[PDB]
Amino acid sequence: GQDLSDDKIGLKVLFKLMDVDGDGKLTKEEVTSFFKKHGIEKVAEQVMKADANGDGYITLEEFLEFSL
Ligand SMILES: [Ca+2]
Ligand SMILES: [Ca+2]
Repeated sequence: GQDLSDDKIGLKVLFKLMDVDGDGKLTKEEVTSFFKKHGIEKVAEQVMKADANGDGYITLEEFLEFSL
């Protein structure tokens, strides 16, 4: 009876999992470690150019915005 999690349940899980600090937001450094798994460095320019708020970190929302 419990409503499952949006099809993006996987993305949300991984993101949160990478955030052992349970802050709900990943920092530039974190974004590099997560993407590092692919060996892609472009993630740095993408996360820096995607940060319109210059907060230096991305929350669940942002993480879901960077997937395509
Ligand atoms: Ca984090
Ligand atoms: Ca941001």
